[PDB]
Amino acid sequence: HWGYGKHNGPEHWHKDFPIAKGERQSPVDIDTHTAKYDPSLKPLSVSYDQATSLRILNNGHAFNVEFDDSQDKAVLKGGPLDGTYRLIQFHFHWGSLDGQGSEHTVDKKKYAAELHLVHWNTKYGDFGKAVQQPDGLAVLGIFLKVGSAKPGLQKVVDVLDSIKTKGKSADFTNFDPRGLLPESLDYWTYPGSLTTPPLLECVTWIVLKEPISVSSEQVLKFRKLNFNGEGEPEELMVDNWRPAQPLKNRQIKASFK
Ligand SMILES: NS(=O)(=O)c1ccc(CCO)cc1
Ligand SMILES: [Zn+2]
Repeated sequence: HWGYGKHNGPEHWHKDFPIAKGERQSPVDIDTHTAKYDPSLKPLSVSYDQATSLRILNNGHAFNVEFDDSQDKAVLKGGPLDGTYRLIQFHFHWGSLDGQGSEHTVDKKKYAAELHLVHWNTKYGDFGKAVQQPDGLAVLGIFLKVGSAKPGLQKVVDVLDSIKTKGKSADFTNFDPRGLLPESLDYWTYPGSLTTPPLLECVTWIVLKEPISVSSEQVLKFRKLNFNGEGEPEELMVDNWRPAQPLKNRQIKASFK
């Protein structure tokens, strides 16, 4: 029953998910002046060449592009990570207007949207077990700004008409998530949480410094989705982001000087 409305949004979540007020909640503001370069960070390895996308689903909160994670087909390694993390899905958070939509902020700047590529630590065997561990997940976050179109996003944009409402899904095979990345893999990293209920504190966040550009037309199509199910009163799927949470006892590290 949680959502992003006045009556079920981020201010209400703690009543059913008390970890909402926990010690390593996400997202956070990334103060670039306070973040410190970490020479101990290993190079980041995004290995998506054998990725097998399967399906796209409107879950009433966002839309997920789901992958076959039964083998090491698309994995994230290196950086702050120990071991291998397998891609299970990606999704976005976005705003009603171009000036808001991201979950993380950079020196308080909000981007139009934010892409989350979600991975689980293979040493735990399955996603469900991984979310019971402090190092169970790694989410690669990428900011979206409005400018030129992102060609690798267009296939996603064009399928959205078929998953307008909650519970709808469509085939989404043969999609290459490499087309959603910027040129640079420079990043910030910190320990955090899922940004939606259940808000579990299992995530190593890796947030890329370089945003991708998407066109106004592309993001406008995100905003035509519905939070509601078919037949129900239309509630546009917009502003599905949690604001920045207290940093508490955490340091954000940078991979770059
Ligand atoms: N927004 S997020 O990437 O922290 C996130 C990833 C995965 C889940 C589990 C429910 O699909 C919840 C939130
Ligand atoms: Zn997310």
